[PDB]
Amino acid sequence: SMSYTWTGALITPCAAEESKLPINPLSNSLLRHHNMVYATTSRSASLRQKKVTFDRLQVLDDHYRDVLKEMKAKASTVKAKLLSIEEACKLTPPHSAKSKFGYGAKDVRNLSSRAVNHIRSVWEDLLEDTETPIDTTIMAKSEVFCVQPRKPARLIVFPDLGVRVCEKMALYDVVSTLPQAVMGSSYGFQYSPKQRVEFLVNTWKSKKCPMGFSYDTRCFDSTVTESDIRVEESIYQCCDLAPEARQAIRSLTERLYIGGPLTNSKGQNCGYRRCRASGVLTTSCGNTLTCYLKATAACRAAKLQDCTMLVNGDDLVVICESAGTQEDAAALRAFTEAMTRYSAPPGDPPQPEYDLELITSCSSNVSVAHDASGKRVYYLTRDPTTPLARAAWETARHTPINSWLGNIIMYAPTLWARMILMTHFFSILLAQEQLEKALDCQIYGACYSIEPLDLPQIIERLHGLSAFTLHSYSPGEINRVASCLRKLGVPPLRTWRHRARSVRAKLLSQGGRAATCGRYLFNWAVRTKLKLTPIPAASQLDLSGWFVAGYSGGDIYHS
Ligand SMILES: CC(C)N(c1ccc(Oc2ccccc2C(F)(F)F)cc1C(=O)O)C(=O)[C@H]1CC[C@H](C)CC1
Ligand SMILES: [Mg+2]
Repeated sequence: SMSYTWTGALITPCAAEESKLPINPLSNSLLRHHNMVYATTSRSASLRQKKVTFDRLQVLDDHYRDVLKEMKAKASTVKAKLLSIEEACKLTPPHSAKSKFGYGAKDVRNLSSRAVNHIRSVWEDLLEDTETPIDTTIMAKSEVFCVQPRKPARLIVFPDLGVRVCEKMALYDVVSTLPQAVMGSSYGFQYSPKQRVEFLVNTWKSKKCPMGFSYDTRCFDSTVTESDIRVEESIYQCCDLAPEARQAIRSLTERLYIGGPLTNSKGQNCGYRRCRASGVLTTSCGNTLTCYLKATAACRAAKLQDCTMLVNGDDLVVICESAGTQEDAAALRAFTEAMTRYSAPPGDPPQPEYDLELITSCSSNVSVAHDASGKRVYYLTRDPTTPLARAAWETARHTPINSWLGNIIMYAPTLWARMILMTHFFSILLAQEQLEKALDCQIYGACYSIEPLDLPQIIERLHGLSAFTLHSYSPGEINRVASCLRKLGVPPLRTWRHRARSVRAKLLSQGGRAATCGRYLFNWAVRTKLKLTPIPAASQLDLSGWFVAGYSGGDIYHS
């Protein structure tokens, strides 16, 4: 069937939309080519609509059905718990879209009478009505990028705040534990960046002669069929569930997940969806399971040897035993025709790779550098273009989520995150006296509140002390960063080194946690190195909850 059907009504914004980077005194210090940075808006919604609108073709075979059964057998060991209204409300982010039923996110978190009672009524309705298509709002997503040698806006589809809390009640526990139980070491969200690197590096070095590839599915959400969503539910149903959880899942599947009506910001009937909605709680889990199912069966059809895959939502990376240049190419091509028949056609054409560093998955790649003792250490990195573009936008405007804070956490070991992101933001925070002020960021889609001052501990626990001593990066990594800096008009190392030394001196004079930031975060900027020993508060953090599952679009907040 058609992924989408349009009534002709337009995808409208619910307020003025900013497209250009403001000429701000602070952003310009970070990036000078401001005309190269832009924010996607509803003005390009039509372009995206055309790309994501098409009739899906799907042909299922014995491999598909075989993998499906293997997955179900594992789901059969799970027991989900069903969250209480209160627990569910607590998972709602403070900046979550307000309900249209007389209350907002703050009211939800405060367990206000009007939020709870309405939420209760939406839940009773899921138990009683198993058919009526639940209403969804479709909006053009606002995302920042750097122009290329422009991306149309992404389309987000999400139901009312009331339905969102209900999703959590019924499926939060399911989407947090089932993926790992069914996919094992292949589920990527259970890994922190260092651990994802470990898994990739080990899988790679474990092969006699490794061959790997990333697989980009052209517009994955739209390739998701009604069959995929019901199959997905068949997996969730293998869990021991509370009677009401079971019914809620059944109802949500038929009324929300398989598809439903689309309404714009003006309340006008916009169209109908028969594919994956990006803004629901099961998106990440549903995409991971579906992508894992199709790719696993495709590998079997393609005769790829000793396949090892890692999956994160629609993102897929596979590593296997090479059978020779020619054979590998053919087998990969076969894998693709197999994924195509499963309604998962390729966007970027897949290509075999024999150099781990060149393999890009989850927009990142493994690279290597050396610690103070000259020891080789592998870490995760990525092209810094988008991160810096977004850092500049966030420097000019206030935003609910601060991608720069998340990028510093996830990419702490990198040359670019350390030299620029850390130097730039600590300079601003210290100048505005806001080092104590906790800010929100996202990790695997979930929103977290983090105090800039705890970064030292955090970084040590997640990456190890070597994160503060890496040097001698790969020429490939160095060429990519330098290339990025010239393009965006970012000041050279010498300038950052000077700003970093000043930032550090001030941080040290404040003592306490600030001084701790100055010592560890910016030791690279001084010649007279300091001895970096384990930080006491480090081995006392509870970061385990950070890497359990993906939640992008799931409207999740972790206190
Ligand atoms: C070796 C020395 C002195 N060095 C580097 C300085 C620049 C660099 O990258 C470049 C080299 C030449 C031109 C442009 C660049 C780039 F634009 F990429 F930075 C790479 C390295 C490194 O450790 O490999 C360092 O000590 C860095 C260690 C990490 C901090 C945070 C910045 C300084
Ligand atoms: Mg894709």
